[PDB]
Amino acid sequence: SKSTAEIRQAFLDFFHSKGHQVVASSSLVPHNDPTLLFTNAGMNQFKDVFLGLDKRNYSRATTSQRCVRAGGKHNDLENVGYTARHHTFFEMLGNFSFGDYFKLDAILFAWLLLTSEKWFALPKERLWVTVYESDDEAYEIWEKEVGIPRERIIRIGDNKGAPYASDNFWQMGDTGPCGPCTEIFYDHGDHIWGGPPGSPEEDGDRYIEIWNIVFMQFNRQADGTMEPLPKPSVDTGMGLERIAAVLQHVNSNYDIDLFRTLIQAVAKVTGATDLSNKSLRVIADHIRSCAFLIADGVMPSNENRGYVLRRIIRRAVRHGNMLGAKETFFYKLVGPLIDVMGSAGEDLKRQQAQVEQVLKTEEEQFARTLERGLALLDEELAKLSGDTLDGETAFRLYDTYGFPVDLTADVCRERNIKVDEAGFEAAMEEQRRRAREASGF
Ligand SMILES: NCC(=O)NS(=O)(=O)OC[C@H]1O[C@@H](n2cnc3c(N)ncnc32)[C@H](O)[C@@H]1O
Repeated sequence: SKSTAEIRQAFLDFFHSKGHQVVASSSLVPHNDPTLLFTNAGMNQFKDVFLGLDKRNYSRATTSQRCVRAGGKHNDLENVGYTARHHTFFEMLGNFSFGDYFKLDAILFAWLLLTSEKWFALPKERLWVTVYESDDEAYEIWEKEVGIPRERIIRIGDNKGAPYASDNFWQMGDTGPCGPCTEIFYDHGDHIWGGPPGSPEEDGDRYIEIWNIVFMQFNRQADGTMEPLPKPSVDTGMGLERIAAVLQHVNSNYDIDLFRTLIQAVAKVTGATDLSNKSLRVIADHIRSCAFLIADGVMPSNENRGYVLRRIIRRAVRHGNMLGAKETFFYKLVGPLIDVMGSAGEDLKRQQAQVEQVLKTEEEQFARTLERGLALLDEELAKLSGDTLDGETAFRLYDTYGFPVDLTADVCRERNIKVDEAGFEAAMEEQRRRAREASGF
């Protein structure tokens, strides 16, 4: 089967052969978008093109975009290690039409790449599609132009409980380009738990969302209103890791060549032997987001972007502790990461030493309180009555030991214990009030 690197290249070669300009991945950190925490989609760097505010010399493009979904609109941090399909850091394979072609050709390009004997040659019978319930045009295209049996074409409405809140209406953020979308799913087989999209068991890892094709139609305003974009356009994204899993005949993203090698490296540096422990997968995921974020300019801090980075690093270090790592380990995974990323790791390779030192320093800093804080948490959990850690304790772990509340919640979750988030926030607010009273005007 093809390597992850070969799949990345083949995707780009396909679209290039179809006249799409190959454009380099943007950074994970925007310089000119105040609404965006980290790059969460291939379309981010083309936002102004979709808005009609910018025009490129090309009207169609293709990229393999590094994305982090660990905050803001699209945040999958709490899914990591609990599913076979979710990462913080991942590559999104995309094609884009800037007032060029539209619905039919977008769908045809995707179906051709996926199912043609000349291309990925996926078994057509294992592919399912969803359309936005009101998108009769997309439904007809799949049914009559492509020829998907009706039983595998699923209509999805506003299933997220609000207008335009839907798995089939994609939004860049609370504001920005958005529109109805159609998604392609692959059935990994009945040996995996789960049902098809729209079903009660849709959330299982059996039927995996591979490729989202967005028909960009609106610019969402903060008040929730939808202003039409000047030219209906196309924004698509396919998870490189998810399509690699399909192509490499495995079911989990973590079983692709890239992650198998990386997970072996995690075992080596932590001293773990059971290659099935979920902490190995969590750490393998986390080094990707942490290392690339630092390469793209983020420094650990207690505010904004720096704090999200700090939170992920510390959670990774905590998982290393659970695995029994005896010495500083996280920075040692940068080399191994560079080795599996191919050309997509060039920005990280360029700054290897710098990224390693930032990670080493952060882990060493956290180690000043990690074990002591875990000791306290164990003490408090041992005498805890009920299923919920009190907010005062969570806040003490935060204030004294530098445990982000989500790190505390992560440890507790592994023991089926919840954290009183409201209580934590009340304690934080009480401290804010003390700070105000003491500081004065
Ligand atoms: N602009 C259009 C769009 O963004 N669409 S989409 O939000 O759906 O993401 C595009 C795709 O990237 C993959 N993907 C998304 N999130 C993750 C994640 N946390 N981990 C791994 N793969 C993911 C997934 O295969 C998916 O269909």
